Amino acid sequence: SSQLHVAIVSSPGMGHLIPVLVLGNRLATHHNIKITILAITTTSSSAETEFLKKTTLTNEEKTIEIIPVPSVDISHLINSSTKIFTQLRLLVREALPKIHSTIASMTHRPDALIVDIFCTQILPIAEEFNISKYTYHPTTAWTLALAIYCQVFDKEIEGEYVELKEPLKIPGCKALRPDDVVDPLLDRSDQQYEEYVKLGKEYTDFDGILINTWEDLEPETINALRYNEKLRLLLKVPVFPIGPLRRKVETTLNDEVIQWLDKQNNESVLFVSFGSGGTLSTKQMTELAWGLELSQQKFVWVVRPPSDDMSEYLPEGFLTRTKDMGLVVPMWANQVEILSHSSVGGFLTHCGWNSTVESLTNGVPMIAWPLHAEQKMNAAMLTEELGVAIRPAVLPTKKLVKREEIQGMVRILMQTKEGKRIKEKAKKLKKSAENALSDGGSSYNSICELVKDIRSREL
Ligand SMILES: COc1cc2ccc(=O)oc2cc1O
Repeated sequence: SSQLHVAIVSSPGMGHLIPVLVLGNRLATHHNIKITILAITTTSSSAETEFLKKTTLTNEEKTIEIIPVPSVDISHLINSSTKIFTQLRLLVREALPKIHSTIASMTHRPDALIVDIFCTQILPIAEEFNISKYTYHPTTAWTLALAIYCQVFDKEIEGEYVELKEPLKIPGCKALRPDDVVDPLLDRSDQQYEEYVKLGKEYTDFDGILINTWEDLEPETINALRYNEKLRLLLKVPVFPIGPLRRKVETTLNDEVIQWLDKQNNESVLFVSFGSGGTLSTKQMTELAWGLELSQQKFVWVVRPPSDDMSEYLPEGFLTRTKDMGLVVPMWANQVEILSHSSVGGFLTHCGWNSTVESLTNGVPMIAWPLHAEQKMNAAMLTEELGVAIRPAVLPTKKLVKREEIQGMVRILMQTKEGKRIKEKAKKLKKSAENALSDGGSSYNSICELVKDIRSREL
């Protein structure tokens, strides 16, 4: 059968574009699919727009093309209380005219549209043009089951979710501690709550849902999404675990971090990074600085100014005391390259799924320090279910983590026999992930099943 054309729509931000590009890459190379990426961007001045200028919009063999789609300016449509979830929904809504015309001009219409979590409002455009439409859930199956079931919790639960004193029971799935609810569930009176319940229903309107997870990681929740009688009252279409999708390493030979790592022993270094979406209070940054020093472990720490020469933000004499023990890297690092280095033995992260996937596919265990979005659910999975992470006694967003506990966690993970058990479990998940993505593996098979659904709908 002849070539399929699939357009994938990314919402604004590198955090959304990159996984879309990774999916596009996998579909064009291993699945004979011609890919168009519709990369919705902000009006101006984005890390994303800079990326798109430095990179080429098309590849050698004309199998992938990136079409930047700039949104309009939304600053007049928001205020200081407007949450990120709401802002993303609004940026895509405002780009719908330009998404519509972009698709209209495509003489060879796409055989299918795959849209981001934050692009489900494109659904009526797919309808209008008679294009098969699928959505891509860029994080765990557990969080997908929450979004879809939330419309039930909304009618069955009277007050704030955060005030419940019993787990929320997702049929057939892990029960959810009220402390761990995703961000939009923290305040039902906020606009983003209703937007989130709406999203959970919009999933149901698609022809299928791709998930950035794999069968062996979440067998219970995937099986529930497929067959559980209560969830299937709500979800009528298949799910496709096609992950874990992760960006490729792009080397920089003269990278001083990599040079410093090259001189360390195997699996001896704690990488500490809260990414771009992460900041700590002044008080928390001080405790983290002291915990790292007190641990006497090797570390690489990506530092950013705190929020209530990086020397101003560290304890007096920090860089002198920790010379030879630790590297303080300012603002940014090649994270995927660092996590693949043989000297890295642990990762203190916020548990964003992209970061988690980059860690697990390198077999690196974690200290789970969730901050926002769906990270508390990710952290709960990594520590309670998967056994590849340790964590503070109390959520960092509830209580200050003190230097003593941080010292103790770094030690447990990097020195004790317990930490070695956690590292071995992470090495097993690395293999599970590799198997899933291999030819004939579960995520490979799920892509073939997706392609069959697309073809079937054109008969
Ligand atoms: C803080 O706003 C966010 C909330 C959620 C919730 C579930 C999810 O799967 O992703 C999210 C991404 C976000 O930026």
